[PDB]
Amino acid sequence: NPTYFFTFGDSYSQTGFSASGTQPSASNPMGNPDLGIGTTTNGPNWIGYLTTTENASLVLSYNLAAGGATIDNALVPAYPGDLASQFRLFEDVYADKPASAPWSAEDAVFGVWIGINDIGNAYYSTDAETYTPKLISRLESLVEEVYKNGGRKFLFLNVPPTSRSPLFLEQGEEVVKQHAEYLSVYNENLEGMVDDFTKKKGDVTTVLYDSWSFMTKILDDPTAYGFPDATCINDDGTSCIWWNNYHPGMKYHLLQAEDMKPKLRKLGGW
Repeated sequence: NPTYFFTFGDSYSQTGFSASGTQPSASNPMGNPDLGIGTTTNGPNWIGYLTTTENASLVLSYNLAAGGATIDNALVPAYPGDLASQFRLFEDVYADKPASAPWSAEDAVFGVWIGINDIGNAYYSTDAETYTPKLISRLESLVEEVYKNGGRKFLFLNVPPTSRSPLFLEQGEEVVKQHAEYLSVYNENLEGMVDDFTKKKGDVTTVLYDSWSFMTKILDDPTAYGFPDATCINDDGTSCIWWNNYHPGMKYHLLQAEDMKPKLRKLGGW
């Protein structure tokens, strides 16, 4: 019996999935495009690995993540396909449980990885303590739409240390520090929201995955993971942590998915 894994996020999660493309099936769990296409990793990303390599049973991936996305263009704007628009695509196509995706509370998992671009664009112009609650409140209201549709199993990934990507390192240590301090406040408020939502609903199963600590461990000791250093870039996706100056490669994504597997057992597909 399948797990319907609906995901929402940005370039760390995009795969190029179209709602008018081939839809997920047991013979083709990613639907479209082929596994390993459309990512920022040179191969599968964490969603492709969770769906096809770390899965304990059948997982069907409906991946709505879009490059450059922020939470809501009424807050920090960037690209048309913000997280709000991804929830709107879900509402239009899958929320009503069509025969192509006949999900239920017991077998649907909703995964969200967002915040990299909100922080990347607003860390120097806004006050973290008072602005990040507005971003997190909007994320919560989007999650509530899916809850109202009947969703009950949720996966949230906190924001990883993009402060230490080559793109940010090149901007100088003070900028790395300002970005990192802002990001820490965002991640604390995300954790608080997930805990409050879990307690208040009482009938949900949630996982908050601390990607920040995992990636930080690798950046702090890269050779223990088979990477020569924490800063090199290689678009093969495996020689270095970084596939380009702002995105990690497929080797990192596989290590993350392997780290996530045990923490996702309670969600049903792992």
